[PDB]
Amino acid sequence: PTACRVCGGGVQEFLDLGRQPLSDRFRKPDELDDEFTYRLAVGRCDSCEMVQLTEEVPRDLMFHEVYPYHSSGSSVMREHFAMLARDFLATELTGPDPFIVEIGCNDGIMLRTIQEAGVRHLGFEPSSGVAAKAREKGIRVRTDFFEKATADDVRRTEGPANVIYAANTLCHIPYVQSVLEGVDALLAPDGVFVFEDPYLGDIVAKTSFDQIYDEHFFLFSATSVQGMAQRCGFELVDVQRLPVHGGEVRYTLARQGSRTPSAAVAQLLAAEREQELSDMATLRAFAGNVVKIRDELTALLHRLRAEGRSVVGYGATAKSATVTNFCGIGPDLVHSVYDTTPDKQNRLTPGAHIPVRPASAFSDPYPDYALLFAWNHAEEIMAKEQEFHQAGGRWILYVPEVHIR
Ligand SMILES: C[S@@+](CC[C@H](N)C(=O)[O-])C[C@H]1O[C@@H](n2cnc3c(N)ncnc32)[C@H](O)[C@@H]1O
Ligand SMILES: Cc1cn([C@H]2C[C@H](O)[C@@H](COP(=O)(O)O)O2)c(=O)[nH]c1=O
Ligand SMILES: [Zn+2]
Repeated sequence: PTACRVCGGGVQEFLDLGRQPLSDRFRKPDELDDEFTYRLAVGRCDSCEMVQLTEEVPRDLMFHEVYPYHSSGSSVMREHFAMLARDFLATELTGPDPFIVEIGCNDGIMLRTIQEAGVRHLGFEPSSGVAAKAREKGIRVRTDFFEKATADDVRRTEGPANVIYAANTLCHIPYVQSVLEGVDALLAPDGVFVFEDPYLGDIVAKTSFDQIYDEHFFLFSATSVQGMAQRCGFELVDVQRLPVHGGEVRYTLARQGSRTPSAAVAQLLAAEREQELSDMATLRAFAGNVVKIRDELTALLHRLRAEGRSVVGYGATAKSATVTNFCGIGPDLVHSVYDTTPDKQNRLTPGAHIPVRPASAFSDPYPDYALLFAWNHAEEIMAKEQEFHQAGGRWILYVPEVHIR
């Protein structure tokens, strides 16, 4: 039985996705077929209701020099984060000498807008290759994990931060207590710690189990985040639901009693409690639907092969590692996955070993079907690939249900 990373309570498992590889390791075709594996399973803490994995992968195995995810590969997410930055610049960073720290700045997608406004900032990005992309934009970055000690070091030399922001990063961090202690050390007394990550409500609603993989340790909800804040000295004071990444919530934490929570916080809490979001029965129902999706997706893929129709995938997401390894999908059923990230191209997907090719290679003559792993980017992708669909090529989706369109 595993101890909750937030409160030490007991965590009860509800979903076992089996042996999985690291999601963001893309091997050259000639490399030895040996990968690190671990058991991917998800549970819910009994005391604070935090939904979390039952095995941690060590951080250095995931985040390192060759971490391959480039945030700026999505035009939607570029606009999303530039607007968030402008919003901070108009609200929380209007002082005489403001400072914003970003945990997980990646290639600089959000901090470039802060740097272009002349505002003092620091990104923490432990994956040095993408850190260097951000530095080439003029962004100040430390190639370090944010945790208590490194936060202590920044408070000592740089002073208090008015905003600490994390997007798609806090959920990646099992040592959230250490992060919160760092935020306590580093945040101004009237500052905010704002983070946005995939939302448990949307994952349950859409059965989007591919949001569960090595790098997604936590599936936050307003209920669990409220408890986490409270148990660590802070207070959930705003929440905002966002469409990006399959559905997220952006949570705003402040020092306790310093600000009054928006009505939105109580409203979302009440909705989660009404829909019994975090009840073990709800979470096990989700687990049953995950199995139903596996069985229908494999049945379809095998039917398509028996009917002589060609199938590829689109988007070498980290998420897809869960789909192809839980479902047992490899190159005999999906022959290639198309992806815009150079560091992923001419490599093989983890565990399943499907070849990855540049997106520019998805062109006439098109395959009959494309399994859309980057389903959270559907609109942006389909807008760039109208020729495929006009030629009669169709998308296979597995969220919220297996269907073709
Ligand atoms: C999925 S990416 C998100 C990047 C970007 N914020 C976005 O939303 O697209 C998660 C990032 O978190 C970084 N990361 C992991 N652990 C971290 C930590 N303790 N502190 C800061 N960044 C961390 C990773 O290296 C990776 O670049
Ligand atoms: C938005 C977009 C993403 N991709 C790829 C880039 C990333 O490897 C993956 C998306 O990953 P993400 O869903 O974690 O952001 O899909 C494309 O190939 N084309 C696109 O238009
Ligand atoms: Zn707990």
